[PDB]
Amino acid sequence: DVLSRMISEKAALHGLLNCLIKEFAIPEGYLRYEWPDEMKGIPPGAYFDGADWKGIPMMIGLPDQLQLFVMVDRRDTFGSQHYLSDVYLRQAGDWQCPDFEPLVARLLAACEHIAGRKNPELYEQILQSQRLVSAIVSHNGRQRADAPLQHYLQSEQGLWFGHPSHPAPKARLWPAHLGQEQWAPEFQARAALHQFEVPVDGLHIGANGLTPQQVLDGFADQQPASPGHAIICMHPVQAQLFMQDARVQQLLRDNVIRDLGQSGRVASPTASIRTWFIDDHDYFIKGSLNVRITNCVRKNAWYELESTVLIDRLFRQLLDQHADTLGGLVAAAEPGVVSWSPAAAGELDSHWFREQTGGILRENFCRRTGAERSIMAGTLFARGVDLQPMIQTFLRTHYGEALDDNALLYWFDDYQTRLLRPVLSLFFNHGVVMEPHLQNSVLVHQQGRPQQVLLRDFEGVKLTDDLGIRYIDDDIHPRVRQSLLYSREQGWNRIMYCLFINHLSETILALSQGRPQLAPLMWRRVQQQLRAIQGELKQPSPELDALIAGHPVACKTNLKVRLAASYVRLPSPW
Amino acid sequence: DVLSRMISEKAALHGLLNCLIKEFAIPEGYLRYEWPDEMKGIPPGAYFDGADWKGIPMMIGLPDQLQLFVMVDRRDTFGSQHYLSDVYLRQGDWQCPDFEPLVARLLAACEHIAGRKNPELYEQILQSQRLVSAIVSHNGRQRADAPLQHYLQSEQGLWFGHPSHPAPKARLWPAHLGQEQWAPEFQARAALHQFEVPVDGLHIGANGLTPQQVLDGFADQQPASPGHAIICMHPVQAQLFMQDARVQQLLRDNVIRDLGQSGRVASPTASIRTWFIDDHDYFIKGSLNVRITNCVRKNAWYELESTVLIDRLFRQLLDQHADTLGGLVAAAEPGVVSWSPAAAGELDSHWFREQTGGILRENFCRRTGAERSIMAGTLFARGVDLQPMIQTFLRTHYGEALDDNALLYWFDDYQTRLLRPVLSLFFNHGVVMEPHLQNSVLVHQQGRPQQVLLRDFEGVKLTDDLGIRYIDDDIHPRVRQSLLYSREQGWNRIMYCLFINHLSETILALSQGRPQLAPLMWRRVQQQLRAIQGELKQPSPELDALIAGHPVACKTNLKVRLAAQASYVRLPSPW
Repeated sequence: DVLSRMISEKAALHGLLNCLIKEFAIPEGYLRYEWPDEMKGIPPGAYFDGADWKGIPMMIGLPDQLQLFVMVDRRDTFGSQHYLSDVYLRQAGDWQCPDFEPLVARLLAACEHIAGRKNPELYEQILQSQRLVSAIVSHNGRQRADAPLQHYLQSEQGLWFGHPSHPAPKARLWPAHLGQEQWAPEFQARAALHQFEVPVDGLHIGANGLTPQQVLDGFADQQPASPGHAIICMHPVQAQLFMQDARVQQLLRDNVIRDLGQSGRVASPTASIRTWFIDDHDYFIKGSLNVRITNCVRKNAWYELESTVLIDRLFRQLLDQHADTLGGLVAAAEPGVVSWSPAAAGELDSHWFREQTGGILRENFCRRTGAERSIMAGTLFARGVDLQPMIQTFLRTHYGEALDDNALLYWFDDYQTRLLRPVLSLFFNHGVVMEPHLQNSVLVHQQGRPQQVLLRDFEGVKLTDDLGIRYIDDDIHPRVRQSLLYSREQGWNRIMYCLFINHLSETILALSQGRPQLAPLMWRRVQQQLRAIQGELKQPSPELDALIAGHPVACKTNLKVRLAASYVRLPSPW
Repeated sequence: DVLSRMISEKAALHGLLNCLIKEFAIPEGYLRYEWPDEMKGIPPGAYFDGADWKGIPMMIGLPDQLQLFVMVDRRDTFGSQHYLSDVYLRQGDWQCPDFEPLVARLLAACEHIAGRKNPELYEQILQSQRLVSAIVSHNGRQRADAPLQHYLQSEQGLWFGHPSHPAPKARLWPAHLGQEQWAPEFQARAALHQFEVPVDGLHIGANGLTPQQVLDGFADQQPASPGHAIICMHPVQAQLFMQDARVQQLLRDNVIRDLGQSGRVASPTASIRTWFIDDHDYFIKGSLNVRITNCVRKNAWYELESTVLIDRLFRQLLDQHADTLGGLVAAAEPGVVSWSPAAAGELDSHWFREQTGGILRENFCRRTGAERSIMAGTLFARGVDLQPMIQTFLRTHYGEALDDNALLYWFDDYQTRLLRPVLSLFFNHGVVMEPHLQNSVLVHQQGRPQQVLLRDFEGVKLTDDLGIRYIDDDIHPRVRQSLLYSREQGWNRIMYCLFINHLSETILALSQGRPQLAPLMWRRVQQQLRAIQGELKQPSPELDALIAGHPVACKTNLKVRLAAQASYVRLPSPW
């Protein structure tokens, strides 16, 4: 219990450190890889192991004269490195190692002095998130540390720390009465989904390769529905918020709709919380949840429910008709969408009801791939309850021995090509902007060897205004079209961050933990892969040229955006 | 250079901690294996690695209202363990102090227990640490297990010295003579100092050599004028010798001549006053009237005579009773020389013999092999990376990472080759060896233990109930007196040298990173003692006591220096 608290604080601190390094120190030039002139306050065991220095010193000198010291295993331009000591703070006095909360307080105040703007809400989110990770580790600390990597659902239920470059990755504002553990994947939550009986004249159903009834069937068994009615499902927390609304109370009172309780399919929430998994079912069920997670209430709007159908259609056409220009793309289909609103509702009431009741079927790819062969990428490259990258033991078990350098380099090569070739082919050949971050990527493997990196989530897919746009029919509603369109520039900036900083930085760090020498080798292979992709490309790709040539890389901010700034630039690995 | 200093400061402190734990904490019961209730002051990374604790908490409650905290890899009755954190002090919240103040505070607590201060020890601790820094600075770039690859390198590779001594590298001669020119750790070489002396004043012991051959062993005698010979000594010893008005007077009157550093160029070995020459048949061992790690490293006249007698005895026991000697391998010491003026009279002649005393030890490396012979203290010491050099040494030789059983098997071979000869000597013949790490040399064949060669006769004793038989009637009373030990006196010293000085460090170095091996190694020692007992040709009730778990005698290194009884404590048995 003390151990779990100490594990959770170390993880939280490393999360915040990552943010400070990427979003401020590196781009503003506050970082130096040097020893302080005076070390008074730092014990020798912090930076010295009896033989040599514990890696490399890192100095961060902030404009309010707070200095931070930590030992790191490498110099990395993207600010990806393992922290080899406790963090030491010195103000304009001696070095101290404060407790978790006093340190977070001091560090945040420094960032606020840079940004100009203070944020007291964020400080409590950071503390709450750490407290939640503590209970997570305490709950899960009995099992093998690499158990999240053995089963697909376990990988969705095994992202103990969340986004590893985020100030408060487990911040969640649940409705007042609930508590954090109840609907948390990290506590292996299961629940029967909530159901409503609703009249079919209020239904809006998008279907690709399915009939509207097959889509309904996918969300809920329709047997309880009376004639003229269908059954729809909802997150049980969402259902309770839904029913707090007087419009819903009225409909219930007039028997227009019917509350069927938690009588839906028993499902398990995935890492994204509002998407549910069922083992022997053909679909994931993604519903609306009006809960603020990582400081954001993400709703699926009506126009987002509309563009899902269009994007699913697009991907099916591209997979069928344009395979030679998709770089081996493998993506999960989203062939069904449902929402409900009263037939005679006005526009604004109709938009509200459809946002509340919105539901999306995603292809359950496990049925094809096997649960023991599919791992969500974020968990794959995450740390276990012992704070070690889980992938190291996962790989050793599969290969039959402790992987040497050569085997890790080979594995990285097979992984990265299967991520980069599909994503960059979609973007440059077709103007399709994927969101290939760790949560939206799934490794399919054979005895540990990468086979596919399956891509997920049409919700964030965009189409470029100079190319991807042509897949939108002139007949589509303007708000849906606006919802889809990015500029080429917007697309590439997002791709830059997602592919290299969000995704492959974490992959390389996780693989190279005790072997920092491997990082530049792995990045050098990325550079060469990008060259090979560029020759493979059909349409022109000057952005790819610039990347290859060493142009600085766009980095999305997670802390700096909260003190506002949404992007910074990080120097290239080559 | 900052690196080298921090290495030396870590090694020094650990040595100091070894003394505190062995001499005060364990015997007096001030040591507990448990966590402090309040740990404000100790940073998480000192005791928590990210997953679980860094070994086991060690707390020491010092009667002066002080508390020590350190993480350790094992509980050990003999106070042998690897320290896995920095040391924290509480007096107030926990503190990690810099080397100098930290040493001051540990020493004051020990001075409190003893009730006596020793500020000269304190300065000596610092001086030792500062030399160790220069040493690691000088040698810190080589391969860490280099010292175990060759005999001379092994003598020159004891960077940190005695591991359970507060100031192991403090060599206290006049500073203007230098340190590094005499330091084995700097691969020092030097011509021995020589004097021309009249033959009428020589005192020469010789077994199986002529007196002339003995003289030749020390120095080329062709430069000697008629009626004279050449004797050699440590250049430092020569400078100290010539301070004395008696030596000044002989020089003045031309009774003797200062020949300067004109002698054989040789290399000091780890003991400082014994010199090595690869292509010569003998080590040269001189008197050094200087205090190095507790003792003054000179030999009195009766000890010069003792050496001769012991060497002669070993020749006789090998000639007749070899199969009662447990497979003994011993470096012969067949030549001893000293000088004093023929007309001096006893007090002056004893003084002169002490100063000019020299001993020839057979250069065994020549029968055993340079790449095959390793001084034991170095074998089980730490390299410049503060890791036990033996680990990579064994891995290199065994062509693979040694599994537990392989480590146990190696230990079993080593341990038997050390115990069998020493115990057979003690119990069959009343002969008390001094088998500590520096008097012990492993001869190995591709890492496999073949023999543990034993050396140094100056400390060898004979028991008053058995060893006495080998003392002839014609032998001077003072020589007889110096050799004689009670049976109990002899067993107590052997206990320390074998189990606490030697095998405890053998096991600790071997079981680094695998503390669960230590009790298994100690069990093997108990079994080997039972086996050796069966082979013994005389009663051995002391071995029954030991095997049954009797507390073990322990020579002190810090306590004896704070004391004006205090030379030994007792530690519990590891079985």
